[PDB]
Amino acid sequence: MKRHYEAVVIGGGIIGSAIAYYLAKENKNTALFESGTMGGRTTSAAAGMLGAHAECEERDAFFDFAMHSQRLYKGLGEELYALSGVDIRQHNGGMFKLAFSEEDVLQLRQMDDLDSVSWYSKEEVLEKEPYASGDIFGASFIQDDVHVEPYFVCKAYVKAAKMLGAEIFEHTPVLHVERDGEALFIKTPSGDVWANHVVVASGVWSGMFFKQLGLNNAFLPVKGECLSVWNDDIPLTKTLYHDHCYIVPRKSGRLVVGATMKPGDWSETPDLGGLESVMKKAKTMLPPIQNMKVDRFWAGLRPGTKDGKPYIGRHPEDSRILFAAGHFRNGILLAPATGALISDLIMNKEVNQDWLHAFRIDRK
Amino acid sequence: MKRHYEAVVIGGGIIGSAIAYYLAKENKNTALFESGTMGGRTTSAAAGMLGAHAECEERDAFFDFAMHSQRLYKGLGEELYALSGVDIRQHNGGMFKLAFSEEDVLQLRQMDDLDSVSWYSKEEVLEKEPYASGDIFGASFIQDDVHVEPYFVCKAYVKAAKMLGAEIFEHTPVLHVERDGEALFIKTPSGDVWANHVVVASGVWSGMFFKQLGLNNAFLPVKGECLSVWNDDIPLTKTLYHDHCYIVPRKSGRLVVGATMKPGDWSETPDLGGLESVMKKAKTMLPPIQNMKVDRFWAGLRPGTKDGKPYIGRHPEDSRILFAAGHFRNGILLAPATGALISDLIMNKEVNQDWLHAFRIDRK
Amino acid sequence: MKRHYEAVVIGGGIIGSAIAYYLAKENKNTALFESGTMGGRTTSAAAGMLGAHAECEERDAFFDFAMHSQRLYKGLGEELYALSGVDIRQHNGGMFKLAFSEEDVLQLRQMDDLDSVSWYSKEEVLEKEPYASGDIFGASFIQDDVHVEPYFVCKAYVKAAKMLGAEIFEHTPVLHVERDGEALFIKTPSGDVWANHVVVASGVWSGMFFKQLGLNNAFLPVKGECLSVWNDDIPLTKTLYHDHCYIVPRKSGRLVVGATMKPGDWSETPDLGGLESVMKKAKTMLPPIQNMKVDRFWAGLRPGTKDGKPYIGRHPEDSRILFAAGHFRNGILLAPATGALISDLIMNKEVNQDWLHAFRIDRK
Amino acid sequence: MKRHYEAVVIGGGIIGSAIAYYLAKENKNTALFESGTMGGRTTSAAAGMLGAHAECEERDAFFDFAMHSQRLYKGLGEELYALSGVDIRQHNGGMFKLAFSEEDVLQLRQMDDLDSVSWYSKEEVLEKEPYASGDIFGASFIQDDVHVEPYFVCKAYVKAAKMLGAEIFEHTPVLHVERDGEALFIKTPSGDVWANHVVVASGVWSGMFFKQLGLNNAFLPVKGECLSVWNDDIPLTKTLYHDHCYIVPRKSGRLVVGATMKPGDWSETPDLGGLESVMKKAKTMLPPIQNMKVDRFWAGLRPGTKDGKPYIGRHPEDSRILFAAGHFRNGILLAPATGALISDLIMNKEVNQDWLHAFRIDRK
Ligand SMILES: Cc1cc2nc3c(=O)[nH]c(=O)nc-3n(C[C@H](O)[C@H](O)[C@H](O)COP(=O)(O)OP(=O)(O)OC[C@H]3O[C@@H](n4cnc5c(N)ncnc54)[C@H](O)[C@@H]3O)c2cc1C
Ligand SMILES: Cc1cc2nc3c(=O)[nH]c(=O)nc-3n(C[C@H](O)[C@H](O)[C@H](O)COP(=O)(O)OP(=O)(O)OC[C@H]3O[C@@H](n4cnc5c(N)ncnc54)[C@H](O)[C@@H]3O)c2cc1C
Ligand SMILES: Cc1cc2nc3c(=O)[nH]c(=O)nc-3n(C[C@H](O)[C@H](O)[C@H](O)COP(=O)(O)OP(=O)(O)OC[C@H]3O[C@@H](n4cnc5c(N)ncnc54)[C@H](O)[C@@H]3O)c2cc1C
Ligand SMILES: Cc1cc2nc3c(=O)[nH]c(=O)nc-3n(C[C@H](O)[C@H](O)[C@H](O)COP(=O)(O)OP(=O)(O)OC[C@H]3O[C@@H](n4cnc5c(N)ncnc54)[C@H](O)[C@@H]3O)c2cc1C
Ligand SMILES: CC(=O)NCC(=O)O
Ligand SMILES: CC(=O)NCC(=O)O
Ligand SMILES: CC(=O)NCC(=O)O
Ligand SMILES: CC(=O)NCC(=O)O
Repeated sequence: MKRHYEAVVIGGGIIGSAIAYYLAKENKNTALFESGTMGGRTTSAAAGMLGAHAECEERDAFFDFAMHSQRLYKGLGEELYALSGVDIRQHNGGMFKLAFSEEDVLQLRQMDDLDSVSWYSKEEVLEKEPYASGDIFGASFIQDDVHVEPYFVCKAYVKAAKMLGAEIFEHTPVLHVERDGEALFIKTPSGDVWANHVVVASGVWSGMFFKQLGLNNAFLPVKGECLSVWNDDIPLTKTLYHDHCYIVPRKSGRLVVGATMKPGDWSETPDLGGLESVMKKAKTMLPPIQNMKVDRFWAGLRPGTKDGKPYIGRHPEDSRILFAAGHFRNGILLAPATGALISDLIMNKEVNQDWLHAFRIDRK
Repeated sequence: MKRHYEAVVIGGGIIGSAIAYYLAKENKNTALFESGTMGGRTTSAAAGMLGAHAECEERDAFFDFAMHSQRLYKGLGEELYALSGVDIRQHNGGMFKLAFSEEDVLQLRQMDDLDSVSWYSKEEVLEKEPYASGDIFGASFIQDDVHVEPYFVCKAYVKAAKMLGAEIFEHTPVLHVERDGEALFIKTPSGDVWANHVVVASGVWSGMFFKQLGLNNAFLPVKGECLSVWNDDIPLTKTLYHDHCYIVPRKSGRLVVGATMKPGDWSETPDLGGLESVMKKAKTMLPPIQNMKVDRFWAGLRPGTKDGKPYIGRHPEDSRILFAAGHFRNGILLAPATGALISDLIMNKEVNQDWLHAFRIDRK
Repeated sequence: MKRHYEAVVIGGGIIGSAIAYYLAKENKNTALFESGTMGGRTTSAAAGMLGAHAECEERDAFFDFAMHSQRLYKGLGEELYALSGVDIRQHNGGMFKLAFSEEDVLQLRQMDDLDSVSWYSKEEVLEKEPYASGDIFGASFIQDDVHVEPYFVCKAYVKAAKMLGAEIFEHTPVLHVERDGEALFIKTPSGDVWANHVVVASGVWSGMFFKQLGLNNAFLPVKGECLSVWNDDIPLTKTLYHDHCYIVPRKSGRLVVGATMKPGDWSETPDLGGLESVMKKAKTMLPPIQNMKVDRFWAGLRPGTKDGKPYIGRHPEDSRILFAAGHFRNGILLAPATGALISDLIMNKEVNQDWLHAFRIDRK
Repeated sequence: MKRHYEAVVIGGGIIGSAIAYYLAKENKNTALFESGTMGGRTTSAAAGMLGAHAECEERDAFFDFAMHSQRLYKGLGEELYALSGVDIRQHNGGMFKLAFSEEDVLQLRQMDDLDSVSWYSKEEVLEKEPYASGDIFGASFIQDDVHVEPYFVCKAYVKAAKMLGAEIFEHTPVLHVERDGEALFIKTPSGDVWANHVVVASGVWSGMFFKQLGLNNAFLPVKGECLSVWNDDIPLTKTLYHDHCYIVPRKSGRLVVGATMKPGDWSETPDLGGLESVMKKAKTMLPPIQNMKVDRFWAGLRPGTKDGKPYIGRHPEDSRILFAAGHFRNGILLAPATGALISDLIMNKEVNQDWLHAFRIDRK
């Protein structure tokens, strides 16, 4: 482990892992410190949906950043593979955001003004996905909201960053950041390092660093538990989605099913009531899933923030320090764009003022 | 593997495993053939309740055999331990068979005429188990219906039988039984053996042998799925039981929760709807369980028979062949008594004519 | 479960699965009976190498078959994906059959005259695979001996078959095959069925059927123990092969390592001595593997025949009954060719008489 | 989570757990903050030997402490069961410290003058343990160096503590300990708390607190890798010990084997080289283990200090702050004595000055 780097990334999740990749692409000698194993926390609990549309509320800049990030996923799997040997496992089936009420229809039809987003009548859906619940008023088919396996998207980025110089240190918790002197100074139980730039990408745990650097930005964990089953009997190509819950078909024959939302809960293991809730919900969307064999059950801590938006930007009082945390429900989707934006702020290139202002560290 | 044995046991579950023990106790040179690993099937899916009372319907001989078998469990754990080093993990907390309706009360109060079976008012129960549902009309406390870990009761018997001569062969499926010649003849992919006595203890799979020996006795699988959670917050000493479902506290801090009843289903892995059903049921009995961390989920095939009673006895046309299969819901409880009875029929001792007639192979 | 099928396949490993698929494709009312779960035995333990050049020490019928089957894999992945939604995870890195002595070189050079196969020097190997043992005398590069994940290619076959109308019955052991009427009669615990064609594809457990049908063909299990690790640090694109042992890099970042050769052992879980043995071997081939984190360990029973060759074809005295078992170390590779052969025979089409004679059921 | 507690224990491994229990027993409004789950780190990796005679190469204060702690285990199981419902799984077989050379004998004989410790000859050992290596020169029998299952004794302490009023907070990392008011101030992501006594028991991660409080005591992880097997065939009642390596027979039928010694490695999962190493060692001590089925593999970080001795006591410049970390290879054994010591110090009772000086925080 060297003693000085031009840039150091604190966090081995998909965010920090992506940032490390883009920096090493800029040939910027950089290192990354992960308290545990790469993509070992929230990142490996994610479904992997590139849900720019499905998670759309309004038409602000957040949505544009997301759409931008979604474009970035084009070919990215090939890029990282040729450098890692790790397949991100992309599935282009698309998504069916289901409607079970008139209110659901009103909400889904607000995307009529967008491409690759078309409305399907109940019969049109059941013709493509015969086993989707028959209680549907129809669904919105989002062709681009496809999916990938987050754990491998992360491992791909990391393995690729290494083959580009990046030095990755696991089981190396960063304990403190000293912005004193003329260069930044980080301390770990394995040693202390110097850098010209420090990027906080510790997910929901990032608060500690903000505080350390005088900032007050807080994070709230939003626990989500899921399960998977083996779908050996019915066909299911498109991802079924409804009210923040989903059933995504993996290329392995497994269906990733989930999401409870438990604010303030820091535990990372599923509770009985949580899984029961997911099982109950999934049956209303895919009745046949009740006969499928259960596989695994897990949980993750979504990095929540006061306004639901992430913090992606320079420290107000010190541009040498940056932050990329609080991607709540879209960390996987927004990785490519978050990485590029941080790498572009370090390389001091020109960046979209709207996005940069949208995610600024000092918000009302 | 020898070529001749005075007695051969076909089945390594808890039944065959117990029979092998008692025979080797009689110093009868015997061997056992298990298609897979010992106690690897239904036996290791069982909760381990010695439910002679809880599974009581009427007051026939079946119930007496059960009560007898329950007595046999006295000290048995010590006996087998001193010979195996394997602890059966016995828990003497007792059982609370809960009542949620007047009909439940009427049914439970029919045991008033028995010792170690007392009625508890709602308040008396909540005083002993504060977290049991408050919707109860009270419960029947069955002091003797305690529990053990079946897998280890089985391993204990087997390990003990070995230290007594018994020769145990795993991964040795018995393919056929020839009662021709003057001695029995069994065939396995690993060889053929001769014996003076053959005992069929293949659980729900025993049908094949009955047929082979001209008998028509059929078996129906009754699949049951369960799960376990970690109870790190509340006290729970007594086993909560209701309508064939239960919550049994293990000495490890885990709660074994279960039982769906799926007739005709031969699959041994839980389906999503099954577990959801168990989770839902358990919450009505122990509301707090919903906050507990899930551990594992599994399933087993209860050996079902036409009249709900097992077949424990000699082949009508050949006393050299015996059967001990179809213990449906009480295989763990009835092992000690089933073993002793079979070993007593081989050693040609005198046995209870009622039990012997109750479980005869040729029934109406 | 119907009462009559044109064809009944007994066994659901990759072989029976492939067979069921091709029959479904030929539009034949077909059913497959699997004792447990599809691909749950030997198939799930295999590395998945299409090692057609491990059977070229003599360019006979066997080698032509292996080569032909290897050819059939071109495009098979896409074909099955379209119908299954399951990715077989094919990796085209190729293979480096390492040499650690002159004799090794002499032996390995003998296949230089083969197409897509060429020799590399100790320094030309290290140029591609820098971390390969520095004690090698070079290696033969086999471009076409790529690899897939056996379990998924099996599940893809089965799923594709289901979509084409094949009826798959898991947890349905076939107990006995009867021939008396103008058709066959199969017996399972879940009822009986009639067919015009029965195909025995029970892997190493096929013996009982051969014996049931008058043949004495024997099967001997040859246990193989393996392990896997995570290769997060060094590059490895080619599979390293030596003395039947190997290191195959999967697209997940895992290295599948192995195989012990234990004749007559029917246990399916690895023992300590065997794993130590595999670890030791792997280290001689890829020194760095010593610092890699262990993932999993497992074992499987290669189905061995007296001559180590499969029995693929009709029953000598009944062309309604076919066999397809005993693929020692090449079950995965030969899956396509074996399935096409059995399917074509049942369709009574024209077939290479050399192969048909090479796999005769009654070999001297 | 309240705002003020008399005592706050930081760390939930067996040490902090024990401490929390004794304080609860002394009726002290106490809270314990565990970063993840109770006993989820090093504690869960330990074998659980009460090896008090591994620290007698010099009968000093350390040995007296070890002996005293070993004494405290008498009855501890029952005491914690009564309150927890958790069995600690104590096994009293004793230990055979094997000798493979004359020097081994010379060294091991030196403790013959100790009570309950006696020497056995190569033939007297094989009389008790027939399968012990035939290459031994005999062994020392330590009757009191029995074993328990670390995880459960930890969970028993915690549960017993909860019943006595201790408030345990999992998934609650303590970020910083502040001293300024008349009391201490602990900071967690889930809020802040005040206390009159803080006890640092974070195992190998304790360094950051020492440093936060002005001390420079360092911790170095010494990774230990292990594995387990099923011993279904041979008898083994005594634990086999040699050169810090061991084979402990558990009451489940498992053999816990191990320990590699890897200084400075913070990874918590075993690597291939380390496991091969452990397997090789075990085979020299118990040849038959070679044919046993592998169960699991795991690792843990022994918390190492400059002198391999724990830091147990008050902060040199603030008696409100205590430490209890760095129990290299004896954390389990010393759990009772360490907990009683810290509890008594907080209760400001009389304490053995020799031990208090042996574990001083500022050792030259
Ligand atoms: C059930 C569930 C389903 C989801 N599905 C989707 C989905 O379909 N699509 C999508 O886009 N998003 C999804 N998400 C959200 C997504 O998982 C997250 O937003 C994303 O993983 C966050 O990534 P991260 O890199 O910011 O943080 P994390 O992945 O949580 O990692 C932070 C990392 O920093 C490390 N760290 C913490 N403190 C320190 C320290 N002091 N020093 C060094 N390292 C430290 C951690 O150990 C960890 O490796 C889902 C979330 C959940 C819970
Ligand atoms: C969810 C669940 C909970 C339960 N809880 C309880 C409880 O609390 N108390 C209680 O008393 N009972 C309980 N039971 C029931 C109990 O598990 C069974 O009655 C008992 O395990 C049956 O034991 P067995 O030995 O007859 O059969 P099994 O344990 O099913 O074993 C039969 C054995 O024979 C082998 N075999 C089969 N065919 C062959 C062959 N051809 N050659 C060689 N070997 C062969 C099998 O592989 C297997 O090892 C429960 C069951 C379930 C499903
Ligand atoms: C460690 C190891 C590594 C290997 N690596 C390779 C490799 O790289 N490449 C390669 O080509 N090969 C490899 N092989 C070999 C390959 O795994 C086998 O040849 C192949 O799996 C055999 O497939 P199968 O379908 O014939 O049998 P199996 O996969 O063993 O399945 C037979 C099936 O029939 C079922 N069955 C049995 N009896 C009955 C009954 N009465 N009724 C119904 N079903 C029944 C079984 O339960 C099972 O599903 C390897 C093997 C091992 C052990
Ligand atoms: C392979 C192996 C075998 C062993 N065998 C034995 C044996 O036979 N006998 C024996 O006596 N010893 C044995 N030991 C040693 C023994 O395991 C340890 O000494 C003991 O586990 C240490 O316990 P601890 O509670 O001090 O630390 P740990 O058990 O490591 O736990 C420290 C705890 O503090 C938590 N923590 C860390 N930072 C924070 C924070 N900021 N806030 C809150 N919580 C935090 C951790 O997450 C963890 O729960 C063995 C060790 C190994 C590795
Ligand atoms: C993008 C998305 O839908 N994520 C799911 C979740 O966070 O639960
Ligand atoms: C004896 C008993 O209650 N068993 C439970 C079950 O079989 O589901
Ligand atoms: C030649 C080959 O693929 N061998 C694999 C195995 O059976 O271990
Ligand atoms: C002496 C002793 O118990 N050692 C265990 C270990 O730390 O590996």
